[PDB]
Formats: sequence, structure tokens, C-alpha cells
Amino acid sequence: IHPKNRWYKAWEMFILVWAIYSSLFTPMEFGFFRGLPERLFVLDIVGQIAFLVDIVLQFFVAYRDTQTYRTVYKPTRIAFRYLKSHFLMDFIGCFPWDLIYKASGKHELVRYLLWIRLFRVRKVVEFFQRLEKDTRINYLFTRILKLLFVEVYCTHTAACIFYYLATTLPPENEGYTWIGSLKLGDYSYENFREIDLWKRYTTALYFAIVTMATVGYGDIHAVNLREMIFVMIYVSFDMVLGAYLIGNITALIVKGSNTERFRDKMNDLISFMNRKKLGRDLRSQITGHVRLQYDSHYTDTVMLQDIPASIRAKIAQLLYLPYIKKVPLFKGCSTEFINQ
Amino acid sequence: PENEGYTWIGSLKLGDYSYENFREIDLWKRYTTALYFAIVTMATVGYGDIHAVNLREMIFVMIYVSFDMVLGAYLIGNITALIVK
Amino acid sequence: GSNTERFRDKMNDLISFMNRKKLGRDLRSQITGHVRLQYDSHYTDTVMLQDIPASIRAKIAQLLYLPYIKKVPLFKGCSTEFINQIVIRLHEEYFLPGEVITEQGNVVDHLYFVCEGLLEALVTKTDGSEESVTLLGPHTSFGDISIICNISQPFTVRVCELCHLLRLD
Ligand SMILES: [K+]
Repeated sequence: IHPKNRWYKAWEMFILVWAIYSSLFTPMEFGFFRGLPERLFVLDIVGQIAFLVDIVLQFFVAYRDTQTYRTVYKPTRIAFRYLKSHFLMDFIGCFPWDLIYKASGKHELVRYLLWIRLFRVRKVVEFFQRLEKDTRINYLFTRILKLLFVEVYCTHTAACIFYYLATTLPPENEGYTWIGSLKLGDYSYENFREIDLWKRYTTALYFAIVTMATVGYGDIHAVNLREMIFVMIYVSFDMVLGAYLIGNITALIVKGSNTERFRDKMNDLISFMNRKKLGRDLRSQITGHVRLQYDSHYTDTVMLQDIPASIRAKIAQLLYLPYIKKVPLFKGCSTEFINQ
Repeated sequence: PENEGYTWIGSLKLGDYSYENFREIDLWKRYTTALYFAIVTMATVGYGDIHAVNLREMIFVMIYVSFDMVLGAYLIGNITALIVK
Repeated sequence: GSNTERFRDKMNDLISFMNRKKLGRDLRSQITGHVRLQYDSHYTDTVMLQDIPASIRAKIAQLLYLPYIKKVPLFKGCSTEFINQIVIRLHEEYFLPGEVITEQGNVVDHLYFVCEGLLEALVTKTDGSEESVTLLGPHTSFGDISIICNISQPFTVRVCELCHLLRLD
């Protein structure tokens, strides 16, 4: 098959949607749910079969060679390449990790294994790589968007883990956790395992989001000795993430803009013109002409001028000859004379 | 009006003043209290005396702080670029 | 940043310019190829190289370029010492298919040796100029008689294929 087939791309988009769903659901299944309920039977099953089908179909896809511009179509070699990099993790993540938990005596580590399914975020990573290659979207805005998605995914995962850390403590000694000690307004979280899923999730995500923005109100804070060590790591990592975001936005802005260039040009012009003490009507004429010059995209000529190396020939040939032969002084002249 | 507790205002006890009936206070006290909250949250200070307490306020605060984080990064970037030039 | 950013920035500006005026896909291509080349390390490579006194470079030249200059028939002087004198002062240069190298106007300045690739040799005439003078290939010379006897480089040459041409003062 060809890395750019009509529907293969349709399958890629389908699997991207499924990958987003699984990436955003696995931490929530692991944290807020000590064993998936009965109602959520078919959702897990369908997700697993979909990703297994993708595995099988990826086993039948030609790969583009890296050092060399040949896309190979050797089935044994596509086998080898797939079975090396991204087969073991995708296969292990495909096993039913809820039925195994509810069959193997309900042991905790088989549920801890659920985090293998986070490897599907590679799909979004490759999607952002493809978007970066495309010429429609600027490179640096793509980098900013990728960092904004990374921040939000890390925040959601951190919220799931932060609620999980409050379930390790025994239910009787629940007064010594970040949740179960809240008294927000009139509401008190007494038995925090008996509230709706969305209340607990929104509280945890509220804590994580006002922590990633470095607001930190302090209505919800860490209490245990395991919740302190988690917040230290989370804020230490968030600091560097935020510095990266600021740096990328700064680079995007510092690249430049047309109004900035025009204002610099007019700065030089006004300095030179006030220095030589020329007349005001000349000032108006010059500023009007330069304003038209920068409105007409005059600076494209020099940009093209910087080492195109004579492929200008057909550019000018297709761009200017429309107005050339028409003038009543070239009638009956030679073609190469017109081109030159 | 019955559940004026369990609200960001109505459960406030700044100093010796209690926002008991938060619909009869002068318009300017309510307005400048809300603005105070919004400005200490856009400056990323977050004192914590005025905080969201419901589930309709947690969502709004999350959206607002995400948007303001991006905006603050943008303002820092503009000032840095113009100083660098 | 890095060079992968300069490439993308220049190509983005070029795309803006080209699609703003609806140029056409064939030239789009010509341009793309050219842009790519300038960015690639081939160029800034030799330029930066510079500095390295020469003694050291000397060995770089005699390890890279020696067989290439030895395989040209014109240099059968049989003195490999003369040939090592030749290699010690060579500078590479890459031109894309469709590049003018030398024409009648420019006098001799360098010995343009031709590496793997085809460069078209032509001359001029008085009606459509002239076509098909000679198709230079590897292990040959190009622009030699001018330094041999007298200045001025006739036989206008516009390259037709990619080639890693050498150049000696
Ligand atoms: K703060």
C-alpha cells in the first residue's frame, strides 16, 4: 500500500480520533475507577478491537526509507521495521486490562499496567509532525500549538494522578487527604467516594489547572506526605514547560512583520529628512511615495533578488510579456529580443 | 436566592464584613470585589480570599486562567522582542 | 534556531510571493529545488571551512579530490607532485540544472573542472543564437584554453545537470 493512499488517510484520521479518545480516557479509567463498571463494557472492547485492526493494517503498509529516498515495498522488510519499533507496546496495550484485573484476584499491579495505553499519543505526535511539514501552517505557530496541547494533556493526567493519590489511603483515614478535607463554601467532601464522578473530576482538574497557571489560590492544597512529593515534581516540570511556551511565542513575534519593517524604514527616512532640513511639501511627497511603496509589496523584488540564480527567466517570461508585445514600438520584432 | 451560600459571593467573610445578602449590597462594592478577584487572577497572584466554590465557577475559572496564561505569555513575548530589536 | 528554520522561513515567504501572483507548478518546482540547495550544508560548508590554515586543509584536499583530478586525461604530465600541487588549491561549487557557468562576457578567472553531471556547452549566433556545441561529462576539463593562451571564455555554458564542479585559480 502507499503512504499516501486515498483511504489509508481516512483510516489515519479515524485512528487519530480513537487515539485522542484513548489518551484522554486511560488516566481517568486508572485513577477514578478501581475496576471499570459494568455499563462501560463495550466501549473498552470496541476501542481494543479498533486498535488491533489498525495494528494488522499497519503490518501491510509500505514504509519510506530514511537515509535514502526510496519507499520500499518489501513485505518482509515492512514486517521487520514494524516489529522493531512500535509493535510490542501496541500489542501489549491491546490486551483486556479490565477483565484481567477482575479475574486475577483484583491485584493492583495489573491495573498499574494500564499506562501502556498512553503510547497511542504517538499518533497525535506524528499528526503534528505532518502538520509541521505542510506549508499552509507556519512552523512556529505549529510549535506553539503543539506545546499548548502538551500542557493540557500533562495537566489532565496530573489531575487524574492527584485524585488517585487520595484513594491509596484507607477509607476510614480519609480526613488526611487533599480531598475529604475540603469544605468549599457550604459543601463538605465527607465521603468523597460517594460523589458523582464529574464532581470529583472537576475538583481535581480545577486544582491542576490553577496550579499549572501558577495562580495557586490555596483552597485546594496538598496534605499528605505523598501529595507533597507529587506537587513538587509537577510544578518543577510545569516551570520549564511554561518557559518553553514563552520562548516560542517570543521567537514567533521576533521574526517580524510588515508594519514593523515599514516603521523602521520611516524611522530612518524621518531621521535623514529632519537632519538635512528639507521642506515640508517634500516631506509629504516622500512619505506618500514610501507608503505606497510598502503598500505595493515593493520589498518582494529584493527578496527574489537574493540568489534565485537565473530561474527568474520564466518567472519574468510568464509575468511580464503580456504587457510587452502590446506596446506599439515592438510590432514585428524578434522573440528573443523580447525575452532579453 | 435560597442557596446564596455555596457561591463565590455569599460565602465571603472579608474582615468583619459578611456578604450575607449579596443582592442588596451597593453595585460598586459587588463590582469592585469581582474585579479584584479577576485582576489578582489575571496577574497570577491569586491571594485566595475570593475563590471559585461551585461547579459552574470552577469551569469558568479554568477557562479564564488558561486564556490569561496564553495572553500573558504573548505580552511578555512582545515586550521582549521590542527590547531585543 | 537552526538551518532547518532558515529553510522553512525562506520557503514560506517564497510560497506567499508565488501563490499571491499565481505563478505555476513547473517553476514552483524549479524554485523549490534551488532553494533547497542553498540551505544544504554543501555550501556554507566549504565557505566556513576557510580559516583552517591550509597545511591542514591541504590534507583534506589530497584525501577528497585527488582521484577526481587524477582521472582527467588533460593532466598526463605524470608528475604526481605536480598533481598534488594542483589538488592543494581546489574549491568545490555546486550548480543546479539550468545554471549559467561561463559565457563570452566573463574572462578566465578559474579552471572549472567538471565532476559527475552534465553541463551544456553552447555558443551564440545571430538568429536564435546557437545550440548543441558540446556535452561535457565527468573526467574532463572545461574552460582551459583561456588560461592556456589568452583571456576571454567563449562557448557560453549553461549547466544541464547537477555536478560538483571543482575550481582552481
Ligand atoms: K501565585
